[PDB]
Amino acid sequence: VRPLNCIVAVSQNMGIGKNGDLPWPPLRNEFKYFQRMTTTSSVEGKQNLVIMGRKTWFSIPEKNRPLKDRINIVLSRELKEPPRGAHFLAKSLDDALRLIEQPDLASKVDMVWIVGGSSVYQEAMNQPGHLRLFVTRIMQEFESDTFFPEIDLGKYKLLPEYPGVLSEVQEEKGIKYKFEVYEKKD
Ligand SMILES: NC(=O)C1=CN([C@@H]2O[C@H](COP(=O)(O)OP(=O)(O)OC[C@H]3O[C@@H](n4cnc5c(N)ncnc54)[C@H](OP(=O)(O)O)[C@@H]3O)[C@@H](O)[C@H]2O)C=CC1
Repeated sequence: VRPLNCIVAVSQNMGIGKNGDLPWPPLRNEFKYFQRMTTTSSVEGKQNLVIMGRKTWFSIPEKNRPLKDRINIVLSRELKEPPRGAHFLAKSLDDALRLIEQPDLASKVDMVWIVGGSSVYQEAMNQPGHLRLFVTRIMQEFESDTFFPEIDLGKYKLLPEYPGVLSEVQEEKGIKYKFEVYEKKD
């Protein structure tokens, strides 16, 4: 609940979005990794938490909202009530992070995951303190509207391994990809 974990999939040209959806066709195996990582808490009786922007929330198929077995927080400056299905609404990343640390939620929340979109990764990456980036490198170029912020290797250490994360190149529908974990301490 203290370290912030961002999870994203990025094309070779650092693309993450096109026209409000993903630049590539659905990678269901990639999705399963996102589901496993964001859902699997380290403690029985606690759930992980996902924070996402308003556009990303509404870009999730309604039949798949909220993201199951995670506490879902949506960021929005204009909505006044949480979207239907969402557990909480926050008007700022700071508000959301302050909320998560409340004692009311201590025996309820384990890991915190930022899950999109562009604008939220940007602001999460502006935070001081402990950040992880779970980055799926999609090993191909795709036409993109939006881009993941630069990953400064002076700031983020590329971990050689991470528990529960396989390092081999994967392939789905002719599209190769691999899982990486970066960490910025303090
Ligand atoms: N490649 C990947 O792994 C992923 C890609 N995506 C992609 O992300 C792209 C879109 O990103 P983006 O346009 O930034 O949309 P977002 O999903 O981040 O939604 C943006 C909205 O979130 C709210 N918001 C953002 N930051 C803050 C904050 N600091 N405090 C309070 N509210 C905030 C605002 O809502 P409001 O306007 O209501 O005030 C803002 O307009 C899409 O292409 C989508 O496909 C999404 C998830 C994962």
